Amino acid sequence: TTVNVNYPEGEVVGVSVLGIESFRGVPFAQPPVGNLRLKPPVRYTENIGTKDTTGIGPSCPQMYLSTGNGELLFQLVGNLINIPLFQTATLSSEDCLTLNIQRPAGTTSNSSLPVLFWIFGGGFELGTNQYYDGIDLLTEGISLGEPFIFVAINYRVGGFGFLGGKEIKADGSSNLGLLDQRIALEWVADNIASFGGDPSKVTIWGESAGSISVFDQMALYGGNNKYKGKALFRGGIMNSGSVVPAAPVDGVKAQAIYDHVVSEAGCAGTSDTLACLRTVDYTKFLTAVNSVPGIVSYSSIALSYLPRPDGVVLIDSPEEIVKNKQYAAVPMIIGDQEDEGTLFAVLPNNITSTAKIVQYFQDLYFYNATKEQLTAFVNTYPTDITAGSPFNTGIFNELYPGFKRLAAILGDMTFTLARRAFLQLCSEVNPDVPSWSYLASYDYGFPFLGTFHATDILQVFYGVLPNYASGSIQKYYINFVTTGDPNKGAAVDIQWPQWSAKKNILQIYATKAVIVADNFRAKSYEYLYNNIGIFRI
Amino acid sequence: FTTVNVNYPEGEVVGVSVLGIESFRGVPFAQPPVGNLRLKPPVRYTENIGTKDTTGIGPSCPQMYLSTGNGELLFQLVGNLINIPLFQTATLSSEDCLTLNIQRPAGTTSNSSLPVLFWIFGGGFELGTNQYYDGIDLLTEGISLGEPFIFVAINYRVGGFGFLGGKEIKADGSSNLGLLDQRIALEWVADNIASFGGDPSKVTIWGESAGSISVFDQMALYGGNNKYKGKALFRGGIMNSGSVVPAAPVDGVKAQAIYDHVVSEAGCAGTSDTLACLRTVDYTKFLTAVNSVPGIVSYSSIALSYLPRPDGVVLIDSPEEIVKNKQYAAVPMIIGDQEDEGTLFAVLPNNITSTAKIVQYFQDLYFYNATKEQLTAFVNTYPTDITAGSPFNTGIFNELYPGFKRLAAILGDMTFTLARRAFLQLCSEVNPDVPSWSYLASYDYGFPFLGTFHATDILQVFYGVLPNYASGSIQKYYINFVTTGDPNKGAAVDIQWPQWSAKKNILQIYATKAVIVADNFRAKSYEYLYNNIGIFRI
Ligand SMILES: CCCCCCCCC(=O)O[C@H](COC(=O)CCCCCC)COP(=O)(O)O
Ligand SMILES: CCCCCCCCC(=O)O[C@H](COC(=O)CCCCCC)COP(=O)(O)O
Ligand SMILES: *[C@@H]1O[C@H](CO)[C@@H](O)[C@H](O)[C@H]1NC(C)=O
Ligand SMILES: *[C@@H]1O[C@H](CO)[C@@H](O)[C@H](O)[C@H]1NC(C)=O
Ligand SMILES: *[C@@H]1O[C@H](CO)[C@@H](O)[C@H](O)[C@H]1NC(C)=O
Repeated sequence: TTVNVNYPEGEVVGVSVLGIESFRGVPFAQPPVGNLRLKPPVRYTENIGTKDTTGIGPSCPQMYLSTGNGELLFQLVGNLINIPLFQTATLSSEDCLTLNIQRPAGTTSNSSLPVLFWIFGGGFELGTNQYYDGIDLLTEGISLGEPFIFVAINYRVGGFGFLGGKEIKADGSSNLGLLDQRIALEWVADNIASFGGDPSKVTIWGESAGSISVFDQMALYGGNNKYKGKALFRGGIMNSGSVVPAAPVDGVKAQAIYDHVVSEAGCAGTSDTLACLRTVDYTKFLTAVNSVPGIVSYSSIALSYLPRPDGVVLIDSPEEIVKNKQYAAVPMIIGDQEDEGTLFAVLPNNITSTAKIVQYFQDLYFYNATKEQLTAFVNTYPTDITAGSPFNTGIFNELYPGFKRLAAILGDMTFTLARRAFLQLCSEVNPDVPSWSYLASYDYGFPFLGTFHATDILQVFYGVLPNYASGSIQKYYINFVTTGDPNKGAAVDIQWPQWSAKKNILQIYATKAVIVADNFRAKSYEYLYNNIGIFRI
Repeated sequence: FTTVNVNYPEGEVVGVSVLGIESFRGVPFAQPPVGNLRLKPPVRYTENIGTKDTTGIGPSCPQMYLSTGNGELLFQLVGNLINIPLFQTATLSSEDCLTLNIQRPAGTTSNSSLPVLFWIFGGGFELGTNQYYDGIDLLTEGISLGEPFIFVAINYRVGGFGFLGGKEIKADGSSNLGLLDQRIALEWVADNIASFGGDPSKVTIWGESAGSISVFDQMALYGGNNKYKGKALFRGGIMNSGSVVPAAPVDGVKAQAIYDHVVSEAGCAGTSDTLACLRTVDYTKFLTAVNSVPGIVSYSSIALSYLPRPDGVVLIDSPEEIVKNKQYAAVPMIIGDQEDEGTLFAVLPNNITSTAKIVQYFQDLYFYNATKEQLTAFVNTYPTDITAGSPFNTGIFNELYPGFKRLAAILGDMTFTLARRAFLQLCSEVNPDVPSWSYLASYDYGFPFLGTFHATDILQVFYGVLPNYASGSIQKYYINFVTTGDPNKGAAVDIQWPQWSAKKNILQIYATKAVIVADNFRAKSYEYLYNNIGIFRI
């Protein structure tokens, strides 16, 4: 059972399964290939005709594992995965600037439904909309009387989306993944009504790197989120990630990354290194950008690829963008999984003392923090086995001596207490703009990892397993997309208090939720807030 | 959704008919080895099991993918997380796993009398199940060649549920349970397969890796007595990657240490009857305990914690001695190897980078009955030149780390590829009139770092991916063999596969062609292994 949409730019053949029409792999910009590799995305000028989108869309090139750093087993797999046969088997190519659109059966151009615009996460190195199907979430929306359009996009990750250095900067080529996101937003503004969505009711939603991207979209161009005189979105939902302090795109880390990629791509000593890169064949290029340290490794959260201030797209370090009121402030929901850091403390298992955590940070994370400052920060975290993450689990879950501590720290600085700082600053500069925040605990007891990073994809995005957490959060979100307030629309079980009222949040278990003070780990949070700037990665 | 019923001597099962093939998955063949029957030989059902729905996916026996107590921390972490009940349930894995799958052409009845291909999965005696070995592709090919058969794929217990050893296990008569599961499935087939349209006098057994070793062990079982109710349980064997595994006894030092470790982790140390105590341990804790020892995915690599070991009754002696003593059921047989058997297993032990280090590694984990002088002599038959090692014939390429291609060559040769030649040689000496055919697979030549590596035949041959000369010729040879007892008789073949003992030639099969070659490569290493086989008892 198929279904045509015609829109200004082309038309589209989707599938209608159990009450849901799905269009997968709708092109939104020109394939960033040859000429257009390592260049900003470009809109389609001419009509692109009729594409069948009853299939499975492509992914952008992935970096699951480094081809040049980390344990040999991982390097081996990292290289094997890059061979054409596998790239082809996974539908991954530079031809990836496509999105998916899912809607309830029978929706028409006449329809004026709210839009839910999803940005996947994968440490800015991997990820794709291929395994983010909005069926369960849209199904709940219909069951609640609050139907919506679901849009899930691809964007360039790894060295295809976030290569930096002085050359990229001058080419105006910084932060391509963000621009892919932005241009996907503008495409939605031009085309989504044809699909029966209200382009004036777009809510952007992301997890991890996608959540950070949500804040970045709010920040883009000094907070100018306007397209043809109208805002590109009206609300934002952030799961695990917001502001990421970061040195400039032409900074030392990014330049070192760029020079290494250029060496591996076989482009050193050439006249235009950046021009040369676009000459290198895919496989060789993929291998070279993937050669740097990857998230699955000792390096962990000290990412090789991430958004960095360029001065136009990302005008400044995100924390300063907030303090200076240079972001589109919109109603927003932000949350964290209770144990965000555990996954990221698994590999750096030789970091087992304050002194070693400090060295680790000075080696890879924070070039503009003194040994003294970092030592102070880490010392706000007890060595006490019981104080670490997974939180509230006693002497248990210590994978290695110092694990729960490191997990606590990595999880707080990057996501959970970072979130509170974000909330605090936003409440100060834009007090009239509402926010709601929550903590997820529905996997309490899960050995070693607890309610760890990305568990929300299962429990919330897919509703597995079906329980109080699944119902409550889904309903809050769908409410928020519909009304711009999680407590408005369908009837809610607990009134979610605005964060700036008392600085309370919802803590959501499998069985129930409760309102609690967002003041845990106060000394750690204090130091981070008062010293946010030294934490630029 | 079309169903088909089969009544047979022990019950009735309902299967599914799909695109010309009928499948019955999860047919019970022995009582569930749970409670008092954990760590006991399997027992046939003594009562009719009634009517069973077998139109879904069957279970697996408990798996050991990764050790819970040894190896890198990431692997221990994952090894532990995999064992939680939620995941065991999601993968349909539990102790109640003695079931098998039967697939046959649509329209087959009890009068069809088709030959039977009986498949034994490989998984290093630590993991594996019939769940992902669906014979649809092979049976489809059989049907298109006018040589239809019944495909039977079994579960058997692995890891500490199937190959736990030590003197307590030995005295209990509970050695080598996983081999007993395969054997009791063969007997179930003898009694029951005619009801499904198969001919029990035409059973060919086939396995890859641990399953291939298991095929030879089935020929070896009970001093070579493969008879049941007066009839042979199989008439042929196909061995992909593995045969004879010289091994110290089930009550030897290695096996006892594993047992003592498991008992202590399971909380049974010091009890009056530790083995009886193990049977009372809760599944999740028992699983964690048996999986606590070193796993194949680690530094220990192919120095396995679990494998068949001589017990004096089921496996009467070390396999090489069984062959020399002519105490195995000698059947027509096909045996092959992937060209680069060792590459996968040399990835993890990447600090083993010199002759001296290879020997220390072997002395420490592998061969307790080999001297340093002997092991050094064996290793010295392998050149240190990058071009000599595995992936073979790839020159200066594929050196994952210095010494890798060499370690890969040694691991693959001693365990699989030259062991195969020694097996063929001994068999031709004591049973000269029993035919054997052998081949080397090179259809993945050029694949980076691993070459035509261990288990690549699961894709190319078992599933026929991708369709090419290799899938075509091997499937046809195997199907001919199942039907006629000779890979060359049945459907016309492109190349006449010579019997091995005639001139000691084998087929070498590439993706697009095959050639006859001499089975005499790496002669010096072979010669040493052959003349000193007993020192390589693992
Ligand atoms: C094959 C994967 C299936 C995962 C099921 C997800 C369950 C999530 C939740 O809804 O269930 C919850 C929690 O599940 C467990 O904490 C383990 C989940 C681990 C998640 C990552 C693997 C139900 O448990 P319960 O509190 O007993 O109701
Ligand atoms: C979805 C991908 C898996 C199918 C692989 C096919 C295997 C056999 C052969 O036909 O393939 C190989 C494919 O390439 C490599 O040599 C081997 C692939 C490695 C697979 C191991 C995971 C056939 O090559 P060709 O001669 O080009 O047909
Ligand atoms: C820990 O291991 C990493 C490699 O994963 C290494 O770079 C670092 O120097 C080591 N640090 C300590 C303190 O052992
Ligand atoms: C080693 O050989 C002896 C006889 O010399 C034998 O009894 C013993 O079982 C062997 N041990 C191993 C490891 O096979
Ligand atoms: C190699 O590494 C393993 C694990 O790190 C270690 O146990 C073993 O002693 C090493 N072997 C050598 C150096 O021969």
